[PDB]
Amino acid sequence: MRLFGYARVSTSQQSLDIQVRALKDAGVKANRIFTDKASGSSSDRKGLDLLRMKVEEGDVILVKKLDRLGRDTADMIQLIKEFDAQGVSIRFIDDGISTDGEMGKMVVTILSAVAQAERQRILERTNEGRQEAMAKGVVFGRKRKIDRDAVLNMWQQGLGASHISKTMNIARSTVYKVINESN
Amino acid sequence: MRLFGYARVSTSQQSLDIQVRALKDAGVKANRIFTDKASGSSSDRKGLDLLRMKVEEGDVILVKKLDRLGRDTADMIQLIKEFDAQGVSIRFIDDGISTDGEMGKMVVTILSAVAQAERQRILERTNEGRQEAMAKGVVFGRKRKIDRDAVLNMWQQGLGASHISKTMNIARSTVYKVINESN
DNA sequence: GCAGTGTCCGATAATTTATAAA
DNA sequence: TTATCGGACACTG
DNA sequence: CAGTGTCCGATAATTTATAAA
DNA sequence: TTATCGGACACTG
Repeated sequence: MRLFGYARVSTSQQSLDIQVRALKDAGVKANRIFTDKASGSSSDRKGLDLLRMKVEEGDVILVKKLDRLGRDTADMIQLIKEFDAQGVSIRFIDDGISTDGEMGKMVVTILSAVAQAERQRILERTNEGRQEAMAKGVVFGRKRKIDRDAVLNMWQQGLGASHISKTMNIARSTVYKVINESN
Repeated sequence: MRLFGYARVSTSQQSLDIQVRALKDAGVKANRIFTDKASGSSSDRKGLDLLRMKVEEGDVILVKKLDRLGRDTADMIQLIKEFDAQGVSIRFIDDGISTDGEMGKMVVTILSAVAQAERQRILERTNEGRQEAMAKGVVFGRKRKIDRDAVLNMWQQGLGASHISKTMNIARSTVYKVINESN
């Protein structure tokens, strides 16, 4: 049937070639193969997108390794679930992991699980660690740098908010805010 | 064959009983259940080291979920690899996953697929800055702390290495390292 | 003839680069 | 998360 | 209009964690 | 990856 191949790389066009050539080894059609660069689950999906819409059911997507499907293991899982529901099977060449055949159903269910767990593992640790950091008094956020004392002084000296901004090179909002926030 | 149970515990004993109860609700004999309070600090696992010994080929171990059988994915990988070769299988109740014979191999493959996959992704991304910045000239590594000037002075003053270390709380070796750096 | 002296590594330690959330 | 612009949305004058 | 002062969404800069070098 | 630490050898005063 229609066989497709997905590749992706951060910057290394070289690492991409290696994938693409390894993909062709099984799936010859380069028009079907869809590559990507500038990795990002926050915005990068373009190439994969052309793949999505072209891929009908009973199709096979060939990837080189798990680390080539999505930026975050989460993303990868999301796609796997996606294509699967549409009836498309993803087969990771090197890893020998496939989402079709008898294994299929279980492979995906295992995939989602091992991933399910790690997401918690890291979250738990972040929460746990942010708590202690907080208890210790660790201050989060942008370290104040505005010379709040200066803004206040000038203001006391009959100066105008506008001047305090124009000469200090800060926004009127922070100037008024500094004054207003203070006790 | 025997039906055994296992439970790694988060926090402590209080969280435990809930897991030990679920396994009883599953069917494990209330005395054929093994628990481990997640020590964290050291790699010991007393209850588990018992299970690993009472089990003989054919047995079955039941456990609530993947992250209740191991700490880090890598622990599960080999831990499972052990139970498998030994002919023992494990069932992750709330996951459907079972290392039943061949499956065992498939479960571990995923575990080591996602672990290196997630690893590669992260190294993939930082790789940009790691090389760019490195070439650029940013200084990498631990910030220097020992007062090298004072060190070399004492040395230039005729004071021996043993004195320098004692006097400024530095490691004697460091006295030498600092002395050799460019001198 | 008990601390000091160097030369050398294996442990910890600290930090950098990037991203995800917060 | 927290701090800082970046204007927009009024008002009195 | 243009001098204030107000309020808010959209950026910045940081902190925790991840992982490795 | 670079910094420091804590010791180890094999001697040296």
